[PDB]
Amino acid sequence: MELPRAFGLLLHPTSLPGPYGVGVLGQEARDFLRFLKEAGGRYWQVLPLGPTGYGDSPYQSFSAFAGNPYLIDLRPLAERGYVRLEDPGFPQGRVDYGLLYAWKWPALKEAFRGFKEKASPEEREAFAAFREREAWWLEDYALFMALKGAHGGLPWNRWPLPLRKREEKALREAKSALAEEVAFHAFTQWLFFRQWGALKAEAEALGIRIIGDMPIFVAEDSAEVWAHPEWFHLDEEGRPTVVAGVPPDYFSETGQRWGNPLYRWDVLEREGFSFWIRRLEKALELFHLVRIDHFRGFEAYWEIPASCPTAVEGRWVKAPGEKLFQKIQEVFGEVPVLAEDLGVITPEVEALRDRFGLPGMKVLQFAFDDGMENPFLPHNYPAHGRVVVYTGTHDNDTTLGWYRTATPHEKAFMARYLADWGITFREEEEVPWALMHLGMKSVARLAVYPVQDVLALGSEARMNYPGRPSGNWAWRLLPGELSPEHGARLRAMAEATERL
Ligand SMILES: [Cl-]
Ligand SMILES: [Hg+2]
Repeated sequence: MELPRAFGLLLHPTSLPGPYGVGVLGQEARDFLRFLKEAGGRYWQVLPLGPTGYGDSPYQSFSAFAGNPYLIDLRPLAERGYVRLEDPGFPQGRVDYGLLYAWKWPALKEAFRGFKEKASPEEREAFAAFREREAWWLEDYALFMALKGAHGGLPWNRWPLPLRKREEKALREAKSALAEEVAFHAFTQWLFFRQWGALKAEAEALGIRIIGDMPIFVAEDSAEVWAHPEWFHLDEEGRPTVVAGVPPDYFSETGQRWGNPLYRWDVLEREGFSFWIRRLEKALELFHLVRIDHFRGFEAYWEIPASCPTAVEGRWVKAPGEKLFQKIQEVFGEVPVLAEDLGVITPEVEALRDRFGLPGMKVLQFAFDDGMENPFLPHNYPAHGRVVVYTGTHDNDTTLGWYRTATPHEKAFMARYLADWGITFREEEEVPWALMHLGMKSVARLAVYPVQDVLALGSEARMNYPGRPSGNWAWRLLPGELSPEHGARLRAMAEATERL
């Protein structure tokens, strides 16, 4: 794909400032887009937007199609008198998922009662129309969530057999018996996509394109795995016989075991990869470009025996990436995908990536731990510049935090390299800005930076720490923290690098 020479910012919606414990798709989101436009930015990147479970991770959703109910702005509903909102004492600059869980779900249920009581016939018909439209995934999702409250939050593969194996009868009775709870979940979905649709229109009016994110593998306990067990490696009991992960490296002698269920690609191939065509169809309705996590998994993936706690006993299994993307290109006539090609990737992966003109990634935090041959250093970027450069991703520490823990060699080499590119700095707080400048001077078409670096915040603002048991996906901006001055700095930098 032909990307214009520009820049953008990375910011998950939950991180937006505002009342009631979590960023939502409302005024503050619109204010952020306005800020981005004022700063001359043309891209906004977010993480997966579906419903989360234990861990609060956007990469382990109960559904690959649903929207996250925690992102719904309740104020518009409160204005129509559907609900009353109170602040139980939400913390500052961070999401407390426990309080959020305890307060938002009851509020959403309350709003639905208000709706069924005061909603106008128009709204009621719009809601009904929405349900008929998204039926292909919404019926399974809503019933899925409803059945969870009927079975103590148990995963689907632990529900009674009739429900687990989706016997037509059991499902008919369930929907009828839980009809009001099922309508509740579809209601949360209706408000989500409605509010995201309005926000997307606002971005487009401001000349901003949204970069979405989707994990290559879905979660084990999700509506789509429950409704299509045939597409995954499960046993007759609905349990994964194998799970996703990566082989042992110079870092993790045990490798990584993510636990995600694996696709039966052969089965998917015969069905024209319908599941994936649907994932892309939905993504294209929410974003302008979509990045796919662990992209190498389309060429080959590490298969791990589900019984094992580690990854040491796995094996590489080839996947039909070439056929999949040929299909994607057929249906959509374009592959608006950004490949997350970090880590160990082979020439086969590169060929698949460049074959469909998919942009790769470059992370500056990883460019100074070696020599000048480091592929993350700007002078080694491909001539066509079809890549996106970041200071750091959502999985890395903020750039300031990274610098404070960096090795003397990385720090000295980074200082010399920058100087070689005409960039200079005096204090640590300026390192994030120095690196953003380096990325903007590069040949990379897009430079996207996490808001934490624009603010030059430390490790306390890290979004996700792979391995750390808690405190992830919680950071939030404070009201007014992102000032117009910050915007003017970004604008001037973009202006000096032909990215305006
Ligand atoms: Cl991630
Ligand atoms: Hg990941």
